Amino acid sequence: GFTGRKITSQIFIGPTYYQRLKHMVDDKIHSRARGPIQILNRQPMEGR
DNA sequence: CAAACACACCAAACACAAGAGCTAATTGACTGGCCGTTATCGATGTATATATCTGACACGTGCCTGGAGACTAGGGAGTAATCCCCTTGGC
Repeated sequence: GFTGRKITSQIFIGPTYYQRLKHMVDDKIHSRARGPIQILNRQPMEGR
């Protein structure tokens, strides 16, 4: 794609049926900096 | 015979079962006794609405008193003539 030179090996390309799972990235990314604390033991909370 | 320890067996518990990471949803106490507030039922009225009886005013009927009508009886009031007493009038 970049230079326009043929690829020495012959790639294997064709139609094929692909799915998409629900595991998006934005639903898993998480971070913390001195968030809310628990009431029993004064430690950070659990769960995104 | 009684006491020491050892062994095999039976009976009784302890603690562990990798690192974690994300998401969802089921549970949101309940009869009863009792006090405290408040809603309701009840009496004890006084105020207002209506019914009965009494009093004053009004229209109407009435009993009673006095007044009025037609008719009568018979005599009181009243013309027409007369006398002559007496008054007005006179010198």
